[PDB]
Amino acid sequence: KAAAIGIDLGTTYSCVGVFQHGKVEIIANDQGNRTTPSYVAFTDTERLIGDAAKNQVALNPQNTVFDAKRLIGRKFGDPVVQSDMKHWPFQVINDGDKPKVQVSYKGETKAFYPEEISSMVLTKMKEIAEAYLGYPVTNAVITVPAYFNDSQRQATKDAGVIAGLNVLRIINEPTAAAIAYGLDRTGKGERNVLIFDLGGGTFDVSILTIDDGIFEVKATAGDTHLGGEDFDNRLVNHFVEEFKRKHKKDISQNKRAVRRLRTACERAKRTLSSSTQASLEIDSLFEGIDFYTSITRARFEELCSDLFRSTLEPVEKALRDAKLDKAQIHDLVLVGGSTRIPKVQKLLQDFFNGRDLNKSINPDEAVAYGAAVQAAILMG
Ligand SMILES: Nc1ncnc2c1ncn2[C@@H]1O[C@H](COP(=O)(O)OP(=O)(O)O)[C@@H](O)[C@H]1O
Ligand SMILES: [Cl-]
Ligand SMILES: [K+]
Repeated sequence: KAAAIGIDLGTTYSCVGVFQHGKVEIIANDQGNRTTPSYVAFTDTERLIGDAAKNQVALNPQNTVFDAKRLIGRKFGDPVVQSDMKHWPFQVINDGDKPKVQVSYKGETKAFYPEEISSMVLTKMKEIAEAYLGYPVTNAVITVPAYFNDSQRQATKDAGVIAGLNVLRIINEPTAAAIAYGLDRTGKGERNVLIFDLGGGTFDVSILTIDDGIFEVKATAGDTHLGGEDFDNRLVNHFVEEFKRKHKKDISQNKRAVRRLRTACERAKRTLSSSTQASLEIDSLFEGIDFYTSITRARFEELCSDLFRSTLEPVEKALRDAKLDKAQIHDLVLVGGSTRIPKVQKLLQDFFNGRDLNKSINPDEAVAYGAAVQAAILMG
């Protein structure tokens, strides 16, 4: 009787939807946000999840955990883990070749498996859904990247079970986005679909063939370390330089000032997707000095031009691997918040010689939307 939910357990943001009464609704959290940071923070007094966790990241970098999706289902000695560890402010330890994130909580050293951290994010998403529906939720579909292996899939399912969910199915992110657009509904005959997923930390291109509702992954490409965070970073460096020029002071070694500037850059970037200019207004950025400035859409595009253009070669690669021409792609689907950037849409559309882009569902919601459809299907 309770509706089942669909959860996009994102690298940087998660999203939850529900299909009922003939339609999907993506559910807003307590702050009114339709996506929620995949962040968990531990303090002297509480555990914070989502917006509350991300909103104190500058204050508490050692104990604010993110990127758990990069660890989940991996062994400590996995080269990906050993590489990624070098760039996180939190500690990762080895418990019998399994990674654990080590933090301080309520004055004590504690360590958590990645699936435990992800379970906390999942608990938040479940609670968001429950506040909207007015009752406890017990069934969910959760999504994962197409490239996830059996261990990563099981660890993700385990995160759900820890969160108190019966996991109806673990399905691929690109498949979920296809389902969102009802591309699973055609009968006999192949339909080739390209999913272009540029999120906060990763870029995934998937080519799917759908034939009578059956999905085959034909090709995957991309970069697991290219996303919106890199665009924020280009803005950060730009403004660090601007602050140096205006005040003859370098803020780069002040972790707090840099992180606060980063937050302000992410906000301005979002504004630039719908406006041609954005203002930044940081109070007491550095040594009580305020930073009140502006950024145009064109300047932002300039600062990121190589990164935006770099998304096209993985499309070329995926097409080659799938042995398909551009014209053989029936549908182009935008996934990931970064695909809201007008210049990114232009690049992809131009590459496809003027083709329609499927973008009527907010790209940062498409995966949750499809997961919610599938959850309702599996419930019957
Ligand atoms: N309107 C927007 N314009 C540009 N970038 C956006 C916009 N909305 C969200 N983003 C970016 O999307 C990225 C997050 O992508 P999302 O699809 O929510 O999940 P994930 O990062 O988990 O793949 C972040 O870099 C965020 O700043
Ligand atoms: Cl262009
Ligand atoms: K996401």
